[PDB]
Amino acid sequence: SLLEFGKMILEETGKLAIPSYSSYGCYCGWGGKGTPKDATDRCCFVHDCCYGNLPDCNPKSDRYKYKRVNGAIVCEKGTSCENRICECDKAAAICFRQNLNTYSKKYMLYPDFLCKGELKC
Ligand SMILES: CC(=O)Nc1ccc(O)cc1
Repeated sequence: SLLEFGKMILEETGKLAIPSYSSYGCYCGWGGKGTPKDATDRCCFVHDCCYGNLPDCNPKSDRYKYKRVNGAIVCEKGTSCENRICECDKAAAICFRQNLNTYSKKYMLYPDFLCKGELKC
């Protein structure tokens, strides 16, 4: 669910999901198109593609369980959807951590006309 993705992100990066990652670039937050602006935005793009592989799952509202084995994120067993949603979110959180160095404030609240492009998952 969206509440635990928020908490996973905070734990990984030290930044609050809202607003750091809810209006970033073209795909972080609320995103539908264009070319991802930078690495962090590519993380959001991949995250969206990952959810897109689960048409009969409800990522925003379905809750999963996970634990931290010394920093490593371990998804605990639940329903097939919960397991797969959890793996999508874990990947995104790690992707965010990996690209914190290039995170840029100029992409926050990024305008929708500047999202130009095409890209396939
Ligand atoms: C803050 C937060 O949970 N953001 C978020 C979650 C899922 C998604 O596909 C894009 C963004």
